[PDB]
Amino acid sequence: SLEVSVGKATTIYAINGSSILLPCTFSSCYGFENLYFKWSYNNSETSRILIDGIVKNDKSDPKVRVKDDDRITLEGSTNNISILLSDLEFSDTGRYTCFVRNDLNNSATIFLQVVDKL
Amino acid sequence: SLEVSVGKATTIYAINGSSILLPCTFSSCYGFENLYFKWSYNNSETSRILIDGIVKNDKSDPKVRVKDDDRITLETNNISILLSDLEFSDTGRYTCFVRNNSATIFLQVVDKLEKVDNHH
Repeated sequence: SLEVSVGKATTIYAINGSSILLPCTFSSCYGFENLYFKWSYNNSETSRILIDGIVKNDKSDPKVRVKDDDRITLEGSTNNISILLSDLEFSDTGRYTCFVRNDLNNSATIFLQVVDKL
Repeated sequence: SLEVSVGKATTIYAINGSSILLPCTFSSCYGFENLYFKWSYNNSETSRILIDGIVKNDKSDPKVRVKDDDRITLETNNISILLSDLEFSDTGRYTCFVRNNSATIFLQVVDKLEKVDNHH
């Protein structure tokens, strides 16, 4: 089997007020334990946590524990931890980091540029 | 043995006259040899295979076989090509396939103002 992909980092442009999906799927040929992940947000000034979560196993799916932005929604059918950020605002521009945990310490980065409707 | 990806498709906005890196990476959990890869360019006016070659294995750098113009070169085994001195004509769909799926990059060449309206 093979897993060809674009990489861990991509840039994405989205219209203010719309919804945007920040993608992250992960793969292990190992098979695994409980598997921890989290979405953080960064800019020049500060950084906040968006959601954290767990996949009980490859046979189950990614489920969320912590949620600090009600606009975040995690849904996807490679297990996929992509999230859908709704009700976009201009201050949502920044870097969205998705970190994963069975050592393991792999992260995916999404640079999100919010633009106006013209 | 944990790999993360932001998908098999992305869009890339690139600056005219600048240089862009078109990313493709592949993972496997078996050792592989003679893994053949190709890059194809698809445009409204034309379709063409950019470059191809093989990664002999995880040991070595990839060996390019079919070469494209002067202006595509090659860089967790990494197949990403670098496109230098972009021109608007380079806009199109760049697809990287690894023969035994593929990653698709939709490259839009643009230009940027120095600033926004009236800076300090």
